[PDB]
Amino acid sequence: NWLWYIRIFIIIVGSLIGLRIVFAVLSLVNRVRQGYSPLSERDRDRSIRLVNGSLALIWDDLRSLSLFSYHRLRDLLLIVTRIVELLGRR
Amino acid sequence: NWLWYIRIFIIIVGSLIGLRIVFAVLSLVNRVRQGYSPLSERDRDRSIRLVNGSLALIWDDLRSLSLFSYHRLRDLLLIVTRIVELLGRR
Amino acid sequence: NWLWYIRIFIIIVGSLIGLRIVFAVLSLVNRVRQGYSPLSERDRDRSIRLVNGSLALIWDDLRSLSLFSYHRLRDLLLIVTRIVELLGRR
Repeated sequence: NWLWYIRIFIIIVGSLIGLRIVFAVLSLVNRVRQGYSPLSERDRDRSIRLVNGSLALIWDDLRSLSLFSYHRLRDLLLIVTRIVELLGRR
Repeated sequence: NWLWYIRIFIIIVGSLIGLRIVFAVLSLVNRVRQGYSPLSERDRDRSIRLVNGSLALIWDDLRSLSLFSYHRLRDLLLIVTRIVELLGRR
Repeated sequence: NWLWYIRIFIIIVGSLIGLRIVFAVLSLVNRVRQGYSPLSERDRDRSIRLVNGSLALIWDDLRSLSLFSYHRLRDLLLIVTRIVELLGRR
């Protein structure tokens, strides 16, 4: 058989691109490891802090929108409507 | 499922990959929303500024190449050749 | 004139997904050139250094481990576990 061996392979490729998303997260790590501004070396000590920073990195977004349990976010959500109205008049 | 249903199924995955380019705009929002590099911020109001940022986002890249008009870009393009010539020099 | 053309097309579908990864490199350029924060451009002269930045960009990650003399990399590996070790305990 050829289709089956090559077919599952495509499914693996599909899995492969799902893997690519971590690179977005990697870029945050890259900022510190790769020096955000035009990179044209001590920060590795701080870079290891990214191990724990992985938990906090995803937490900043989760807590920024909601802050506390799924309830406080209702207050933050109103800001989105208010911002277009407020910005509408520079 | 059969190869026919799976054939297009593989094709959808092909569509899935292009979606990732759009994620790059998300990373700008994400890092700002994440405070900064390995954080282990008031700017959230500023993050929402990125809402209108869709217009400005293409403008930073668009204005960098030409700057102001769209004919000047021919002049700006010459700059890149000078960089390699100048940087290659002692 | 269907599955045969499509089977190789499937092969091409695999290659193109990996092509997308260079954009992560583009994101570094975009970060500074497109404004790391909600961009809602004289710095281009400085951004030009990012052109040669390609050589430096890969080296920050590679050179961080050893810094100087590959032998030094052996000592770096040990301290890396130590950092996590310190974090592991109160």
